[PDB]
Amino acid sequence: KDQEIKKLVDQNFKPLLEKYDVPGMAVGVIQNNKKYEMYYGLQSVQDKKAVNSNTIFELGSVSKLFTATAGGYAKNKGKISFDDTPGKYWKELKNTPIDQVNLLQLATYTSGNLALQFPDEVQTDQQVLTFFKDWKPKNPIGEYRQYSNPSIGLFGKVVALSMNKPFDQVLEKTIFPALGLKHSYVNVPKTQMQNYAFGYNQENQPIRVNPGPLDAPAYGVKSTLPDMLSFIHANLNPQKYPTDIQRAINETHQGRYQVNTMYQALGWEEFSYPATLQTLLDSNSEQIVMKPNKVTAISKEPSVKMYHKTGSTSGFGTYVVFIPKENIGLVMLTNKRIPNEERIKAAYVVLNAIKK
Ligand SMILES: *[B]([O])([O])[C]([C]N1[C]=C(C2=[C][C]=[C]C(C([O])=O)=[C]2)N=N1)[N]C(=O)[C]C1=[C][C]=[C]S1
Repeated sequence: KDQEIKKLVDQNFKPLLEKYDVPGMAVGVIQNNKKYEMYYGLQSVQDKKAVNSNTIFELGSVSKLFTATAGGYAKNKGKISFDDTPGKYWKELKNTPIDQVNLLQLATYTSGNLALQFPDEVQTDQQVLTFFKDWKPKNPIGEYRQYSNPSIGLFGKVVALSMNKPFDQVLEKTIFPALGLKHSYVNVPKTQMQNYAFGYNQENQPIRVNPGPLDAPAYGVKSTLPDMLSFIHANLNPQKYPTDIQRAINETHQGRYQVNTMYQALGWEEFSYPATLQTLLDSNSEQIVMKPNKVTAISKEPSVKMYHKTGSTSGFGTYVVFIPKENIGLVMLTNKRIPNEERIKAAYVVLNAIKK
């Protein structure tokens, strides 16, 4: 019964606040089109402001799901193609070597040579433009997955160029409204700053995300629990949404390659359902997240799929998971990072106990 969802989240999520000294947490569940919101603790320790439905959290790498979506929207408005190259859109890179990698390989982290972060050195628009002009290849393109902010960041910049709008306006004026999101931002306006949580570092000091190269497309979206539940809703039921955005969403669900049990989609990670706990943990292992791994063609096309994505900034943790054919999903938002494995497991227990 409905009356168990609250209890299961208290048993599995609530203990984490004490175990990691997390000030504030928002956990959302959606099941059979009914939304449940559970709020714990404080958005701001110093203000004694409680987490609530208005609280804005940093999504970290969960922002990549929005970037992927924006990319799917542009592929279906004819504005780009995933076999295309950066040159067609960033006039300044037309024939250089990074005008050899495709928009898909960028989005899915399999260029020869891109790490997790730009070098600290790189910051201005001209330092990014020049980091990619004097970019030179390395690995057999397409063969190796290495998870990367620059790669999908560059995908994002290009998606934005094709729609003739800077990336931030593509999300706030086009993508967010089409998803019906009311309080999701690349830049949080002044009128909403009172709702923007403090994040907290491992020294429990209050912090928020710092400006960085191509931050908006790689990790720069902020949102509320209601909005993320609406995003999960749309992923679970894109039939009700405008046809452009429906097509964008389905585009982000298509698996592109395997790295072992993990299928890489656009933004999302995909698994065969039901998946074992360990399968889901492996997607966030040092092996998968930090090191290169060789990518194989999809062999088993799972009949029933599930999808997840973890995300962090220095001050915030996020996890989102959904299973289309159970018509369920879960969103966890914290204003202190906790281990990825702890996010994945609590969600696992909750969604299996409800799978009834
Ligand atoms: B995304 O969440 O996958 C992506 C990569 N990233 C960085 C971290 C992390 C883990 C421990 C500590 C820190 C810290 O204090 O900075 C970060 N987890 N996943 N996120 C980002 O690149 C966003 C950031 C930009 C600057 C710092 S994190």
